[PDB]
Amino acid sequence: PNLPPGFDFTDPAIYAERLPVAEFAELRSAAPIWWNGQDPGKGGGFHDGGFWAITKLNDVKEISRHSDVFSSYENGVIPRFKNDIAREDIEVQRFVMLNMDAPHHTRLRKIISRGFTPRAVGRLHDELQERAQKIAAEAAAAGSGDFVEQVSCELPLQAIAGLLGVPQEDRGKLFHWSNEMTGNEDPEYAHIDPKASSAELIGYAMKMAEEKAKNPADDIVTQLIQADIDGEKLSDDEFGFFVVMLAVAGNETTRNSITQGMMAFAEHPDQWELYKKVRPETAADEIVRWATPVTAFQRTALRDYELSGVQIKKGQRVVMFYRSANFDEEVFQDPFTFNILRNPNPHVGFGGTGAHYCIGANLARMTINLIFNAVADHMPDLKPISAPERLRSGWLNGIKHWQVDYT
Ligand code: HEM
Repeated sequence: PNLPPGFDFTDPAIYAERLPVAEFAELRSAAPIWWNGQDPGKGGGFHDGGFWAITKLNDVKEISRHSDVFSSYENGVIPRFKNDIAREDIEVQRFVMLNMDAPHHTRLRKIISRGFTPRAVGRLHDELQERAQKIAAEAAAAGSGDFVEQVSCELPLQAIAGLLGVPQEDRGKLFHWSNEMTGNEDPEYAHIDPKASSAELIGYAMKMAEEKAKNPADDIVTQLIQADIDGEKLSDDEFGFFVVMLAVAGNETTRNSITQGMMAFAEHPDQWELYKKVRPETAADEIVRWATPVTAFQRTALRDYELSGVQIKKGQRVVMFYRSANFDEEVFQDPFTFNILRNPNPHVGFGGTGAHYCIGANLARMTINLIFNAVADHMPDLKPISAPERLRSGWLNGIKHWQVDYT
């Protein structure tokens, strides 16, 4: 393929400036599964010499489905850390469900599903609606400011807090910890210590579990820590690792969908007009497809496997570029058209279907629909003041800041 020498699709230096859309498109055309070699010292924590770049949606689906072969546990699913991260700090990720394989994953996911039933998520609708409206009214009253801080940031965190029944008086500290827990190599956050924030949140969560045991109530936390028919339940530490996971799975992901959804609307005025008029809930999936907040997650081959004619060898990493897959010309009609009515919309923003498919997908969609209804209600004529500031990360597609005029 026509790419520069030394080009690495996980290079945070790229994402600090842009999404490598042309480069992904080149791979889908010329080399849809392509060895992305990595130079000595430049492995983002992985010292294996590179990985297979996976760029087509059907290949992402196949990997995701064949979790018996393609492991989350072996190397974790984050494909890029600081180049000099200790192996121990990669392996500690195995304490959360995202980086577990069956049978351990299977047990935990069955327990955790208690928190993500249609009924459980539905119970959050009304409070998240009220919150969304307030957030939007407060931003409008400010006149202008940072859209990320004023509009995108709070609702995802309030969704997590509502799900867990976190007391109001505890939400400030919970949000502070949660906003420091996703690693990046952005100079703006170089002083932050994810390890400390994570240890604090796990302490808080474990205390919550021990209290809920003594004082059972009708809520999600009680359901998680009380034995089901099979005696299955989260132990306190497992509850702690569940909360830590949510702090990093359900926070910057939804936040970035909201910011980039609004960026797409700013760029596509006809779609924004249509949105304001009919408020189509299909908008949430097109926003997730367009935003692809997780650019890539990886897996490791536990055995040799032939994927679309390419021999993947035992021990090798495959990196699923959801950002490429979501613009796959073979799956979508006019992928580079932003169409809030797209239906069906079989995007892989929430992963390929399979064992690890995003458990929060419907919570995320509801969050997105509620905040954009609020933005429509309170700031229908908002316009950007300056360009978004992107996050320096090799796997998260983030917007740090974006100045907008709500009037
Ligand atoms: C637009 C926002 C979101 C995006 C783009 C997103 C994306 C993803 C992706 C790509 C995965 C991995 C899927 C796979 O490997 O097949 C995932 C897993 C997960 N997500 Fe989401 N997510 C979002 C919102 C949320 C929310 C709001 C929550 C809960 C509050 C959540 C909780 C989880 C959890 C717990 C997992 C791990 C599931 C497992 O390993 O079994 N996510 N998400």
